Order: sequence, then C-alpha cells, then structure tokens
Amino acid sequence: GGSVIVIDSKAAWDAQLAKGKEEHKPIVVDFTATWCGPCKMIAPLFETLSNDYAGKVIFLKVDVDAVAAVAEAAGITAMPTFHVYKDGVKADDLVGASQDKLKALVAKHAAA
Repeated sequence: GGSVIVIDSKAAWDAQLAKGKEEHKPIVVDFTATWCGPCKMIAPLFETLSNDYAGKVIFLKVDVDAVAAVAEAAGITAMPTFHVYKDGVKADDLVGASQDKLKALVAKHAAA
C-alpha cells in the first residue's frame, strides 16, 4: 500500500503503517522538515522515487517540524533522515540528502 504522500501527524503515520500492509515491503520514511531549505528540494526529489515505486514501497514524507515526537523517538537528528522500516522494523537507514545512496537503498529493499 504505497502511501506515497506527505504527512504531518503520528496518527496518520500509524494509519499508513497499517493500511500500507507492511508485512513484506519497504516503509521508506523521509523524516524531513520545512525550514531546512534543501529539505524542500529533497522531498520532491524523493517524490520521483515515490511515483516510480508505487503500490509496494511506502514513501512516508514525514514533516519532522510537526511530528517532532515520532522523529526524536525514531532518533532523527540531521534532517533529512531516511529510515527503511521494511516489513515493520527499521531494517536500514540513510542520513542527509545522499540521493545516490537513497536510490540504492530504495532499489535494494524494493527488489526484496
């Protein structure tokens, strides 16, 4: 259930996590924020992968600016911070923009 949308609430994160049918697929969350300039570009960049890897891969663009609690609990610091909760648990991570590495991880965890 590729919820390839942007979100700003813990409740909606939970909802998506569930309806996403996470069981066997990559929950790729981009914990990004508004104010952190580059973040605003990194989001639409990742949106490309979101569009492409539809249905299976869940691209959660989480607005850390809003969902501060989940972000700090998850362990976000240097936003944007990408985590891959494949199946239903943080299987891999990637900090910063790091587009190539992000692409590589999405590909890796998607083709699995």
